[PDB]
Amino acid sequence: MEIEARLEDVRQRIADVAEKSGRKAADVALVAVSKTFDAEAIQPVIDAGQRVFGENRVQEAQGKWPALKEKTSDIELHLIGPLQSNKAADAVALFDVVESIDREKIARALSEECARQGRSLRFYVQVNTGLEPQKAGIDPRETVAFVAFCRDELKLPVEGLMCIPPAEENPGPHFALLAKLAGQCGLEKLSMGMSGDFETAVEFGATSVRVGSAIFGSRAENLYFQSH
Ligand SMILES: [Pr+3]
Repeated sequence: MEIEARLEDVRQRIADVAEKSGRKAADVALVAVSKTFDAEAIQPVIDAGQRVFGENRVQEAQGKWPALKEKTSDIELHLIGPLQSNKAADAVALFDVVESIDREKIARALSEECARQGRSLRFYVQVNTGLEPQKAGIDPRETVAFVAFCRDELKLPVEGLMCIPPAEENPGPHFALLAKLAGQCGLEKLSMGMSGDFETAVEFGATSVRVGSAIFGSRAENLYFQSH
């Protein structure tokens, strides 16, 4: 019963900040990040009512989600980690949403595979909001132009923008910049806010937050839970 309690608390926390910010809890999607957790640990979350999940790696996802999806028909799986061009095919075959379009090469790859597989997924363009040399993502200054490229030239539908700000600084400006860019791109969806800042993210307009440990517990905790 720990999972149900944790999930309800997360949803309640989302609702509290949403309402405080003048928004509806319904406006914020909760993506349960299941990275590092096996199918056995994930099922309890699905049983608790969760349908939207996120995985950082295609390979890890391939090993556990197929069985989970044939068991539960309405799963919405998001790829929230970097994608190598040689895994694009596998990703298009398994995921419903790919939030990591961080460069031209992968946008093209995703575009061709959707075509080759007769599929139409949902996509987010990842922005390197702080322009950190060590981080992936489109330059904020080239984002508007990049989204036009995806939508017009690659005929790749783009749902919104996504970011993962540097952990050692205030998320505020990063979220605010992403919101601004989204408006300039004519996009209404924003994937920002993770484990330690999803509440602040909602305050800046986040429409989708990625929460992992708060739902599953840490690796140690979760396994402790699944003893009885
Ligand atoms: Pr309850």
